[PDB]
Amino acid sequence: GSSITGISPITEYLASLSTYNDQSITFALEDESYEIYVEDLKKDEKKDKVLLSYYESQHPSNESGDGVDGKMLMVTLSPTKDFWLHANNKEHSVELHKCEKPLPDQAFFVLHNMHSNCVSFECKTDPGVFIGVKDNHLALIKVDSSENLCTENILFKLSET
Repeated sequence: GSSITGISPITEYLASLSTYNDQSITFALEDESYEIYVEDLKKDEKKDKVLLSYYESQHPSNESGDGVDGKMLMVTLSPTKDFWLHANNKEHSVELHKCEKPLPDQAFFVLHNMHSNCVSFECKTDPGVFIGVKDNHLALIKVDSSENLCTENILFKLSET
């Protein structure tokens, strides 16, 4: 009856999101405001790191799914404590929100490989949508798996410091 809840975390580590344009995503947290903007890098300066975690989805056999030996690995990004990255379809943008322990489908983002070390975050509840820097902040970039392969804005980089 359910295949979303009841899972377990694979691995957790710190990693800052960096655009393919050699830029890092700055998460400014005010008294109660949430401002996000991408800043350009120059030297090896330890910027804001986001707590990323991996999650594996288990599909039922002999019923529905028909896997091909390669379950999609989801990922959760948390630059703060209880506030996680949630994809708001309202304005097609990602905002930090504090929800209960049972994280919704809008929390787990299916990670996908793009380049040698580049990665992209895909929406599990809304396939076809990938996280990415829109104008100058994080937003939901609607990109296809072929009709739009040339998209540097949807290219993320992880730094293991």
